[PDB]
Amino acid sequence: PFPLPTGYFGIPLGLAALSLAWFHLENLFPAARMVSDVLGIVASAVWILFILMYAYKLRYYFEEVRAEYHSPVRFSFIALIPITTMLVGDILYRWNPLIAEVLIWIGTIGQLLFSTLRVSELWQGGVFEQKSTHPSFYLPAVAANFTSASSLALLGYHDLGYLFFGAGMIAWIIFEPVLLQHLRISSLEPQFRATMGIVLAPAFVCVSAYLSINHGEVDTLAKILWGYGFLQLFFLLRLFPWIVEKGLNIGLWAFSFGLASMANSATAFYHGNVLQGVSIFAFVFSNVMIGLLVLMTIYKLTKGQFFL
Amino acid sequence: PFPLPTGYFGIPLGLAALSLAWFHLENLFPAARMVSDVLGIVASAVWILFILMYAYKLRYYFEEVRAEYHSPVRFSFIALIPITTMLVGDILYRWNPLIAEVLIWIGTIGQLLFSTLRVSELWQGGVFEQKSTHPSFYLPAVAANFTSASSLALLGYHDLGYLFFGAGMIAWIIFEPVLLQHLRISSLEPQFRATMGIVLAPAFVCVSAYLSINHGEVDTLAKILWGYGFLQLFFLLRLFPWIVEKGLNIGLWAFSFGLASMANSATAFYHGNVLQGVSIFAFVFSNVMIGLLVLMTIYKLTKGQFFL
Amino acid sequence: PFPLPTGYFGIPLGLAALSLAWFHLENLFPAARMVSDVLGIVASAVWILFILMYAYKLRYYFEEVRAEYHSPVRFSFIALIPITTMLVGDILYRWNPLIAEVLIWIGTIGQLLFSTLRVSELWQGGVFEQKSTHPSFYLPAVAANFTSASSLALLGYHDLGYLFFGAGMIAWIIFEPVLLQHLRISSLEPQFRATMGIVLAPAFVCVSAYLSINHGEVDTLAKILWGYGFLQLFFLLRLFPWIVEKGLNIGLWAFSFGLASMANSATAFYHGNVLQGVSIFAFVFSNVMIGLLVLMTIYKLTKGQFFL
Repeated sequence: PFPLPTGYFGIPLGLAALSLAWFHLENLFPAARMVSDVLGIVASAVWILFILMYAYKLRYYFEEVRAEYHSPVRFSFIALIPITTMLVGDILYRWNPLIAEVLIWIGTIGQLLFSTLRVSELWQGGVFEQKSTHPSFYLPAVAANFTSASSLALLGYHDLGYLFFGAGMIAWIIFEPVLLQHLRISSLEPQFRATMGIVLAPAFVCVSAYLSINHGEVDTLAKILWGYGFLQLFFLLRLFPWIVEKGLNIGLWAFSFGLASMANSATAFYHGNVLQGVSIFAFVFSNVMIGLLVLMTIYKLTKGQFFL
Repeated sequence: PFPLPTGYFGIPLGLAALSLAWFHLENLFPAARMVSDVLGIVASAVWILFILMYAYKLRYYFEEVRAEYHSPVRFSFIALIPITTMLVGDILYRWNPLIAEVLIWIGTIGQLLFSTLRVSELWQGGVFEQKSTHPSFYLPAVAANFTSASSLALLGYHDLGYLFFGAGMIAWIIFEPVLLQHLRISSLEPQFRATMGIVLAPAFVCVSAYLSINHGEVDTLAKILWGYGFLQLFFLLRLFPWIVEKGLNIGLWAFSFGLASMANSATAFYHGNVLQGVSIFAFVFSNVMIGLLVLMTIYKLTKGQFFL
Repeated sequence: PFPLPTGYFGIPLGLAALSLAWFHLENLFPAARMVSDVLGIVASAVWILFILMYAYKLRYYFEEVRAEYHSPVRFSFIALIPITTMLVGDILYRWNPLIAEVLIWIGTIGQLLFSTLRVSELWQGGVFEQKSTHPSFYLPAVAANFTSASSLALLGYHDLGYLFFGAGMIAWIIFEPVLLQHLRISSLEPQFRATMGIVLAPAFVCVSAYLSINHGEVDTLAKILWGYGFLQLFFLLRLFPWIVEKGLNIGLWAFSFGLASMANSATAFYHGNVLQGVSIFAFVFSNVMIGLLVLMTIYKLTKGQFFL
C-alpha cells in the first residue's frame, strides 16, 4: 500500500493557501510578510517532497494510481496535485515570476485536462453511484477552477480568470444541491467524515478567487458569498463532534483549504473596510484552526501514525 | 393534540409581511399608511396570542414540541416562530425603534441558532428521508435568512444584511433543485399539498430582501428574481385546482408569505418606474389573494373549523 | 408514424440562431450580412415547411400529438415549435418589423402557456419518473425563456426581456443539478444520447440572451457564463466519441442550438474587445460544426435516411 495517500496533498495545500492570505497583510503588518514567507517556504518544501513521492508511486505503484484514477470517488483526490502546484507557483511569484508563471500554467492545463478526461467520463455512468456523491468531488470541478482563476488573475490574465472562476462557481452551484441531499439522506461513512471539511471550501474559496480577480473590490457578490460561507461554517462547527466521532485524524486537513480561503478573503474585506470586526474574527479563527491542525500533524508525525 | 399547529404562525406572518408592503406606499398614497398600521396592529396582536399559546405548548405539551423538533419535516415549521417575530419587530420599528431592534435581534439569533442546531443536524443522516423533502424546508434555511437580512437592513446594518441575504439566497438555490425533482417524481401527499405555496415564497421574498438592503434600487438581479417568481406563480396558479383537490384549508396561508412579498417588492418596482403595470398588477393580485385568505380564515373561525 | 420527428425542429432552429450570429457582423464584415440573410432565408423556409407538416400531424395524427404531449419526456420537444417561431420572427425583424413582432409575441405566449400547462403539471407527480430526467427538458423551461427574453429585447422591451431571461436562468440552474446527477448515475440510453447536445445550450444561450438584453455590454456575468459554457463544451467534446457510439444521426442537431449561441455571444465578445482570440476561435468552431451538421443532413437526405 503506497505510503502516500493522495489526500495528504491537502497539507501543502492548506499551508500554501494560508501563506497567500498573510501575503495580503504585507503593508498593514510588516511581520506578516515574513510569516507568509515561512509558510510559503515550508509549504513549497512539503509540496516538492510529496511530488517526488507521488512520482515514485507512479513508477513502482502504477496499479494503485490506475485504481484510484478509475475509482468514481478517489479520482477527485488526484485533483489536489495540480491545485497545490498552482498555489505553490503563486507563492513563487513573489520571488521568481517566470517560474511561478510556468508552474501556474502547468497546473491549470493539468487540472483542466484531468477534469475533461475524468469528470466528463462520469456522465457515461455505470461506475459512478449514488453512494459516490462525496465532498471530495468539489476538488476537480470546483476547487481546481477557482485556483486556476485566482492564479491567472495574479499573473494578470483577468479575463481568463473570470472564465475559470465562472466555470468553478457554476460547477459548485450545480453540484452542491445533490451533494447536500445525499448527505441528508445517507450522510457519509465514518472514515470519509473528515472530507466533510471540503464542504466549507467552495463558499469561501470562490469569493477569495473573486476578490483576487476583481482587484480586491468588495461588492454585493463577495458579501453574499461570505453569507453562505459563514452559514456553512456554523453548520460544520455544529457537526464537528460528529465529524471526529472516532477521533482526530489527518483528514481534518480537508478543512484547512476552506479555512485558509476564509483568511484570504478576510484580508480583502479588511482592506475595503467592510465588516472589519467580522474580518478580524475570521482571520484569527482561520489562523488558530490551521495552527491546531499543524500541531496535530506534528503530534501524529512524532507518534509515528502519520503515514498509512 | 395541542390545539396550536405551528404552521398557523403563517397567519400573523403573512399579514405582517403584507403590512410592510403597504408601509412602502405611505408617500404615494396617505391612506395606505393607515391601512398598513391596521394590518401591522392586528398582525402583532395575533402573533402575541400565538406566542402565548406556544408558551403553553412548551409548558404543558413539551412532548409534542420535542416530537416536532426531532421530526425531519415538521421541525421547519418551528422556524416560523423567529421569522414572524422579526417581522413583528419590523412593524414596531414605525413606533418604537428600540423594541423593534430588540425583537429583530432576538429573532435573528433564534433563527440562526435553530438552523445551526437542526438544519445542520440533518447532515448526520438516518432521520431525513427522500420522502421528507417538502417545501416547508425553505422556512428555516431560506425564509429565515431573507427575513433576518431585510430586518437588519431596516435597522441600518446593511453589510450584515448582505451576509444574511446571501446565505438565504444560496441556500434557496441549493435546495430548490432536489425539492422540485422530488415533487416531479413523487406526488406530494394531499394533506401537505397546501405547503406547496411555500414554493412561491423564495423567489419573491428574496428580491424583497434585496430591495430592502440596496435602498430599493431596481437592477438586473431584482428583475431576474421577478422573472423566476412570476414563472413559479404561473406554475402554481395552474396547479391550484390540484392543490385544493380535497378542499380549502388554513394551510393555504402558506401562499400568503410569498404573495405578501410579491406586494412588497412591487412597491419598489413602482417607485423605480420599472414595469409599473406589472407592479400594479402584482400588488393588486397579492392584496386580493391575501384578502380572500383572511375572509376564508374568518369563515373557518365562525364555522369552528379553524382549531384542531 | 408521422415523418417529421418533433426534434427535427432543431434544424430550422440551429440555422436560424446561427443566422442571428452572422447578423451581428454586418458592420465589421459586410459579406457576413449576406451570409446571415441566406441562412435566415433557408431557416425560415425550412421552419415554414415543418410548421405545415406539424399542422398535418395535428389534423390527421392527433393521437401521436396527444401521446407526445402527455409523455413526461417527449413533451419537451413540442417546446421547439414556439422557440423556432420566435427565432424566425427575429430574422424577419430585419425586413418586416411588424411581422417579426407578431411572430415573437405569438411564440412567447405559446411557450409560456405550454410551460405553465405542462412543465407545472409534472409537479403533480406519478407520471414523471427518475429515468425521465433528460437534457431535452431544458427546451420548455430554459431555452424557451432565453429565446423569449432575447426576442423581446430585440423588440425593445428590455425589462420584460430581463424578466424572461431571469426565469430561464434560474430554471436552468435549478434543473441542471439533478440532470447531471442522473447522467452520472444512470447514464442515458443510446438513442437519446444525441440529445446530450442540449446540455451545451443553456450555458451559452443564456449569455447570448443576456448580451442581447444589456445592449451587448460585456460584464462579469457574461464572462462567468462563458467559463461554464466552455467547461461544458470541453466535457462534451471528450464524450463525443461516446455520444456517436452507435453512429452519426440527425439528433446531433441538438448541439447546433448551443453551438449557434456560442457563435452569437462570441460576436459580442469580439465587439467588446474581451478575449478576442477566444471569440474568434469560438465563432469559427461553431460555424465549422454547424457546417458539418448541414453537410451530414444533406447526405442523409440524399441517401434517404433523413425522414423516419
